[PDB]
Amino acid sequence: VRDAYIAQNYNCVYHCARDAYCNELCTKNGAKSGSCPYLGEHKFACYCKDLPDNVPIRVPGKCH
Ligand SMILES: [Cl-]
Repeated sequence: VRDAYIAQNYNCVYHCARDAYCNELCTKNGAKSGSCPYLGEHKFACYCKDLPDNVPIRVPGKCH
């Protein structure tokens, strides 16, 4: 388990404005919770806590 910015194809984050959207997204993917931090390694993106190891996450590289 780990905390991280969840990703969609291909190596892209889920952009957001509200924590509620991210919490729903993260928990539906097996995480404990989720939020929409404004600043961070990836701005305005969903951040999940206690996410299952098999869920795709954002890694170094360009979203495509
Ligand atoms: Cl996903």
